[PDB]
Amino acid sequence: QQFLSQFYLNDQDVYLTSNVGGPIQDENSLSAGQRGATLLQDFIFREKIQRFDHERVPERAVHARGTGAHGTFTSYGDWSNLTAASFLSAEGKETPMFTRFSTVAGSRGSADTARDVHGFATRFYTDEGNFDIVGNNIPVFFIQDAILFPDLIHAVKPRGDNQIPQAATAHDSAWDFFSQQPSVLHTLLWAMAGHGIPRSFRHVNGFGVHTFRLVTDDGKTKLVKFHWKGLQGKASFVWEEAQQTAGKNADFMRQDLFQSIQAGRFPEWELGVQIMQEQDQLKFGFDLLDPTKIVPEELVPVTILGKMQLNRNPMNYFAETEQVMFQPGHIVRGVDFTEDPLLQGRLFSYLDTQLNRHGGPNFEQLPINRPRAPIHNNNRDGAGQMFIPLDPNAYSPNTENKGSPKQANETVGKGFFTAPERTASGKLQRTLSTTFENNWSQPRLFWNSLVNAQKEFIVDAMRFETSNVSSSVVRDDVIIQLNRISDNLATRVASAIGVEAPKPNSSFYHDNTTAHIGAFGEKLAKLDGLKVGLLASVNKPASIAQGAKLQVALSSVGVDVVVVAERMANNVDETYSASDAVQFDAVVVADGAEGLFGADSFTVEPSAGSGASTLYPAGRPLNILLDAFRFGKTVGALGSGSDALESGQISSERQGVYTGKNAGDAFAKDIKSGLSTFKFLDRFAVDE
Amino acid sequence: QQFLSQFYLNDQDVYLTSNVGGPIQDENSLSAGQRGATLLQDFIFREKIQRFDHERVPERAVHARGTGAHGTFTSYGDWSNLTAASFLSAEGKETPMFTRFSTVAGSRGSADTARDVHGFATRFYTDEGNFDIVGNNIPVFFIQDAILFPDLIHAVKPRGDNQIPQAATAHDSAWDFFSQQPSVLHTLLWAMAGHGIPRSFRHVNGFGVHTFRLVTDDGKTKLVKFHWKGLQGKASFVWEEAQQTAGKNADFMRQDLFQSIQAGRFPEWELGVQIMQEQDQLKFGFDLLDPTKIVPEELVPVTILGKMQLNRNPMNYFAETEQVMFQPGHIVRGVDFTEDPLLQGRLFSYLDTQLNRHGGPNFEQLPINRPRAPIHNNNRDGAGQMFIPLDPNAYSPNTENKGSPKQANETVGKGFFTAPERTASGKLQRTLSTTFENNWSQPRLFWNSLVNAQKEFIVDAMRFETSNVSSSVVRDDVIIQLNRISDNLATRVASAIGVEAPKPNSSFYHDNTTAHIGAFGEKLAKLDGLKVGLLASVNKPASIAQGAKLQVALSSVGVDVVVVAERMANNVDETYSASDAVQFDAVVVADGAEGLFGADSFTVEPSAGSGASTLYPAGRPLNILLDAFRFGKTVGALGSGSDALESGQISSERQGVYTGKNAGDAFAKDIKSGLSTFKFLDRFAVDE
Amino acid sequence: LQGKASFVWEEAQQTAGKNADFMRQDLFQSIQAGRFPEWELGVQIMQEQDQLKFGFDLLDPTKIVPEELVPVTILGKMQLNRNPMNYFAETEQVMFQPGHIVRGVDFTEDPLLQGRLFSYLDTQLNRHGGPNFEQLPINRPRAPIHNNNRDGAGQMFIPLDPNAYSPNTENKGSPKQANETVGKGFFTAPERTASGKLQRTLSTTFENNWSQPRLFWNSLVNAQKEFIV
Ligand code: HDD
Ligand code: HDD
Ligand SMILES: *[C@@H]1O[C@H](CO)[C@@H](O)[C@H](O)[C@H]1NC(C)=O
Ligand SMILES: *[C@@H]1O[C@H](CO)[C@@H](O)[C@H](O)[C@H]1NC(C)=O
Ligand SMILES: *[C@@H]1O[C@H](CO)[C@@H](O)[C@H](O)[C@H]1NC(C)=O
Ligand SMILES: *[C@@H]1O[C@H](CO)[C@@H](O)[C@H](O)[C@H]1NC(C)=O
Ligand SMILES: *[C@@H]1O[C@H](CO)[C@@H](O)[C@H](O)[C@H]1NC(C)=O
Ligand SMILES: *[C@@H]1O[C@H](CO)[C@@H](O)[C@H](O)[C@H]1NC(C)=O
Ligand SMILES: [Ca+2]
Ligand SMILES: [Ca+2]
Ligand SMILES: [Ca+2]
Ligand SMILES: [Ca+2]
Ligand SMILES: [Ca+2]
Ligand SMILES: [Ca+2]
Ligand SMILES: [Ca+2]
Repeated sequence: QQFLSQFYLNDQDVYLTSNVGGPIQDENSLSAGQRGATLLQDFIFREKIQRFDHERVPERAVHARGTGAHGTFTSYGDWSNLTAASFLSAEGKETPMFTRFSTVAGSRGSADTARDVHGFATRFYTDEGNFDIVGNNIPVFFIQDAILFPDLIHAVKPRGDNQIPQAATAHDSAWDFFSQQPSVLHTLLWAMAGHGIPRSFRHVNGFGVHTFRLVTDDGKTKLVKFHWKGLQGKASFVWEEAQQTAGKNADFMRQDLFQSIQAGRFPEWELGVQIMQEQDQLKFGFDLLDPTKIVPEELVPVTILGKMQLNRNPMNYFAETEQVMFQPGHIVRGVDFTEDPLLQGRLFSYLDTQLNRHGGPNFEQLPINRPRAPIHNNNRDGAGQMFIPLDPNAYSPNTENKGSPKQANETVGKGFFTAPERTASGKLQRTLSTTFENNWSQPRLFWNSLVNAQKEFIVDAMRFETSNVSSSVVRDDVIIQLNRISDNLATRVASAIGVEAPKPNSSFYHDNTTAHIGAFGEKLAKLDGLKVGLLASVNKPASIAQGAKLQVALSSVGVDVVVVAERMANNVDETYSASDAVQFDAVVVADGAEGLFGADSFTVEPSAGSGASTLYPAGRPLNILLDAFRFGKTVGALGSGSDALESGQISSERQGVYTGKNAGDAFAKDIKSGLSTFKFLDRFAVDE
Repeated sequence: QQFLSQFYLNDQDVYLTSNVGGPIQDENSLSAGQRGATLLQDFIFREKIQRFDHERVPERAVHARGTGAHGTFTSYGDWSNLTAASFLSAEGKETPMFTRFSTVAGSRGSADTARDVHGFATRFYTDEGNFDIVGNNIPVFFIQDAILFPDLIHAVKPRGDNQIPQAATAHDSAWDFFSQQPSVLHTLLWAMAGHGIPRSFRHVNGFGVHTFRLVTDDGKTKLVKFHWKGLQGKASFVWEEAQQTAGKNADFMRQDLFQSIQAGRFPEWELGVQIMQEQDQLKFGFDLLDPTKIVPEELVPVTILGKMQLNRNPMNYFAETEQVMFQPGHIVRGVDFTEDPLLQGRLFSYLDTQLNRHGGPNFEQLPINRPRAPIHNNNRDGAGQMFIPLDPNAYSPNTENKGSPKQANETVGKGFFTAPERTASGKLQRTLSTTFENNWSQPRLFWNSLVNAQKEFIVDAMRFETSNVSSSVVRDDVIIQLNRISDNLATRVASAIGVEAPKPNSSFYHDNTTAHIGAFGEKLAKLDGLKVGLLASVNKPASIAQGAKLQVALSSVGVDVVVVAERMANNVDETYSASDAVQFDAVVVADGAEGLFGADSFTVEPSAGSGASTLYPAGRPLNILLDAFRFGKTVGALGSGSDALESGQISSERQGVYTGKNAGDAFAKDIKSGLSTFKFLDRFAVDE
Repeated sequence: LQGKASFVWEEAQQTAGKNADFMRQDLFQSIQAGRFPEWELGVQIMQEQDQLKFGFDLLDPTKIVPEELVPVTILGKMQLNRNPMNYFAETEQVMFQPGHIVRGVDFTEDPLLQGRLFSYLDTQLNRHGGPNFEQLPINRPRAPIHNNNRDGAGQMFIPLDPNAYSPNTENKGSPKQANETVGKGFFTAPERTASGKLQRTLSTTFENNWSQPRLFWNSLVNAQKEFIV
């Protein structure tokens, strides 16, 4: 914060000024008399409204919806035998970071919990330049050449005529593109699985996707995949739950991150690489240059390099988060590119697109984009030039400035250098590499590797999405492509959408698996920032008191207890009116609250003598309980609170339903076990 | 579609070209060899990606989320004794229009069904220039001077540090502003009523808000308020239903408008004016220049001038809807401004802000912004100059171009002119007019005029919103202000939010009313575009066949029947998985579908012998039925389908619950009655 | 076709003081008077195998090919015959690019040409302030435009196809791909090849900076040698 603080404007206990330091008032326009017309000479009015009129900048062309935080990276070692990268040169070396997380398709103001691929962009402000890894929460991408990006994005984004639907692939054009371009199938399966709808940005992993090169000072190279291994654990929603969240809290994930950092529950990821040789490019049975392929961890383990912690929220969202401009071209000595055609073309786009966002060429001068290293070059001028270059002779080679700035290369001045043994060979061509042609084996690998419930979630997602596809041609084409992955997958989807069950095509069928690839099936490592909703009643103060008692039992694992009641009273956090199942990771009915959960509460006539509350909609408490159960959450009841379970026809013998006499350690232990499991998969039907 | 068709690009059965007409292919980057790096000389790659990189423009600073349609205005008379405006000069005279509807606060991907004021912007492409009325669905606005706009908007928009919450006033800053600036109270009550959450853009009225002047050729004036009286009827949601819609269909209102127009169900509004004299400005006990005040129709009736019909969807949303640039400064001869300080400052803002959106001065040259009248002036150059001016002598007065273009004024060339008797008098000042100081009497008028259920909806909205306000100071200030409107209102809100009930402050209390001002209490005029969801089962084909039978009986009133079943089969429109109560204005259980509605369906363990379906989430059918009932919708059941009502504990004795033996005329009659009532308000509890 | 004519320095200076617009005036007036200036387009035609055999590199833009070695073959004639109606709209806004290339022409590996291709597409964003500069009247083609490019500030067209992607079935596979064999598409010369290490180097073939300057010097009349001096 030492660096960014020089740009801070503090407006505590001060008089209002114009942008040029003249004290002003800004509450009334200058008029000709009491009820007269506004005067043109009112410069106070015009400066204020002009700033307002011009507040907005274009949203990012993709990843418009996102949030950011500051953090710090610590290297676990001296990695100089692997890479010349300065930030990895010493055990314990620390580097400031900024990270932005995002969805892909939706505009500004679209819901956090849309089903989508998610961005995971991390900047290291190194002493040898800014280094950005611009990644995703899924290790593979839809397409194999950057030139196809506008096609993919035009297909996924809303229709050109009416701009429907927002932040959704559940329309004809998306599935038309997916079925015409089978390279998309691997990423599609990841997005239709739990990875498309994570619980929070703290509960995902990150991936660089592309194979990169690491390069030593003497020019030796390794090929690597970058991994950000999350230390909280993977947690994901089911679709109906993600939808309800979009309606109740569009800001769910950004709120989760902000609040976690404010509470000192700093999320962490370890940076890892799968280290491979130049000679490994084809020998695994797929091309390392193909961004639709993973390298299974069974073939190449992840070597951990260091740890990122996110530990500070922005002071001003627009200045920091909205204006941060990442680029894969922000590369440092010790890293180099590969010939992955998706990566290759990305390099062009991120430099060009900042001209759109910033409106001029000097976007690297924005505080959030500036390096924490000296800038010395002969670049000059441009709109919004915030520096004053002292050298009036901005050219090389020069004698007029005694030959400075001096050229830096492999051997002098620690210059960037392209890996010296990289070579080109062959005819100039516009072709799809013959090595890129297997679009189906890895999707099948992913499919095989999932627990039954997550296979069902993929099926259910595809049934939902393709039932919204009007074109019979598209529906049929989708089933043909899915069938090349798995005849089981294809048949299960086909049955919902009026397409005839296809015959097996066994070309790519196999039974191989890779470990723990799904979003479901593992317990959480940390419970930090999960929320238990305690459903209480102001009419029974003892029910409210159970909140504090449960909180004390759960405070050591970083879980918050939220007390919900009919109205704000002492020790009540939220009202039933303002509450929903989707706000909580677990729901517990307090002792004495059971009267609010009558089985007839949904439909009873709210007549005068009926006693029904106006403080919340009919059936709200029971709705929260039943939604929590149906969505697969931990459900509990204390004392006579268990009568509410009876009202909702929820049997306590079911997994992830817990009862206890009072909020003691025994009950808290059960709740922690439930929260660790996170979602109880036995509440979801699976195809027979 | 004569005029705009000159700008159409038709891409049917053609070869791909660059932007300069060279045929190209665009599916593979040019590489050095099969697996080589991408070449800089690939201009095809770069032109394609550059267009993509620059697709986005800044969203509108307010009303970013909106939708548009083309239409036509027809004058009902020769209004030349009232105004010189050409578009009103003859009975039957027709004028093309473009109209955009919007919310205010949310960014461009935010949900249609957020609670907000709504925009209602209408352009007339008249034969004497573009004339825009840039209005709202509410006749009063929050603030009394345009200089306060950035304050209001910064307060209602998301927090500066974290950009939370999206498209919502349910946070501290918004209520801080409302309570510090009591002028906001009138609009606040409208927005907290049904008018904040309308069913569609077809079911709202429009208002110009400000007093304007109409001016005849000889300089005589009247003061007017503009009205757009909707011919469909007012229909609005309840809050819990609006939230659910935001999660299921962010595009609900834009989809409704698009589909209605495609179906030939063209929505209509009548343009009306309240006609007043210059001498009436202060006569009614408030100032006509005060945009927080209505003129009750009991005092001045609405004179109907003509009719707008929306009858054509855009061909390309971005080109037409996103790029349309409305301005109150688009005024024509026969109309003039008033000294309303809100209107006065607006004029500056709309000219200035288009420079942000368009990136340059020539925004009036965009096809959607072009006039349908001649352009002849000495304006020149600017980025994006799409014309070639033949006159090289662009100044007045001139002899070099023989004195052309010639000045047009009141008496020659039909020039615009300011109303000739307008005067200024008094000291230049930055003050609040003493005539603007009553912030409370009219909110009380509005409050008095609502049906009991809508009073409750306001209370429930304020309870919801202010329970999300953390500051005790803000919560208390809110109650103090509400108490000056009505002690009943203030007391009912205070009880939910932990504020002591205030004692009456009767300064502005009164019992006056104005008729039909609420969103609730009147039957719909037309049922066009309303939807009946028929819940059927593929296992009982006769259930599905009831759809066609019900449809034939409802066709004549423009109501669609949507057949919902477990899977896509013949005559099935959508699946249970893809369905929700919020999609339908009425829900009917078909004869033979009753087996899907088991009372234990929410919580039953999906064992093999339970025979639970994987085709939809647990309890989906019953959930649709129960939600429909709780939200106040028409519910129905045919034959044995009535068993489903019993499972859901819905008594057929309740209003808006209809049973029928079969899908005949007798049943359609009941459904028509239910749909015209639209919402059954006896299902909502009211404070005693 | 008019012939070469040049000033002496002291004369060029005096002209700058008396008429800053001398050359633009000359052109405008000549066209107005119907004295249309003309140039013949010619090419020196060489083989792929000729790249190094003349004693310098054809990829080196600091070298001429003397007409004694390769004659100029005349292809056609340009005549300039109409002044703009509005200087700003036409002349100021015209945005040239070497990347405006057509089927039948291709690039070479001249590193000056190679990098130019980037600059002229990028720099129009500065001048026009947005991506739709090819829509200015002076920049529009006299051929149909059909593609899936969309939006951008200053979008002057209304694309009717709401499905702007390839491959598609929703628009029946149109616009269709054009290449060497179908639809008269642009194509890169098919026998061009790449070989060698990726590198940031000055080609060893580019190293003679002095022989051709001497050729030029030798070839001038005495007075023009003096003018250089
Ligand atoms: C050639 C087009 C192209 C392609 C093929 C990709 N991207 Fe990209 N991406 C852009 C073009 C782009 C962009 C248009 O340049 C954006 C929009 C805003 C920006 O700064 O860059 C961007 C933004 C963007 C962001 C948001 C950065 C932020 O938070 O501000 C992320 C996380 C990614 N991309 C990630 C990826 C991944 C992991 C890719 C495949 C492995 C990928 N993109 C392929
Ligand atoms: C001085 C600032 C200011 C104030 C006091 C107002 N507006 Fe405004 N409004 C703008 C400044 C603005 C703007 C920033 O200029 C916008 C954003 C985009 C644009 O074209 O104008 C705009 C947009 C905008 C739109 C959207 C037009 C469209 O669909 O593109 C509507 C419907 C309104 N306004 C309506 C109103 C009403 C009914 C007002 C009060 C009676 C009002 N505004 C006061
Ligand atoms: C690098 O490799 C050398 C030789 O294998 C080894 O002795 C040295 O310890 C390594 N350096 C580090 C920092 O690991
Ligand atoms: C780097 O620059 C130095 C000094 O100018 C030069 O001698 C050397 O050849 C360069 N090194 C490499 C590896 O290109
Ligand atoms: C698994 O993968 C290996 C290596 O590619 C392959 O040889 C083997 O046949 C596969 N086995 C199965 C179970 O299909
Ligand atoms: C306008 O009023 C004049 C004078 O009273 C009269 O000629 C006529 O009735 C009116 N004309 C129109 C346009 O109705
Ligand atoms: C309008 O212009 C005409 C022609 O110059 C002039 O005679 C007349 O007085 C002008 N002013 C008004 C107010 O009509
Ligand atoms: C051009 O496209 C056609 C039709 O798609 C294809 O068959 C052919 O291989 C392509 N021609 C060349 C020379 O690449
Ligand atoms: Ca290729
Ligand atoms: Ca629900
Ligand atoms: Ca249990
Ligand atoms: Ca004033
Ligand atoms: Ca009834
Ligand atoms: Ca600009
Ligand atoms: Ca070189």
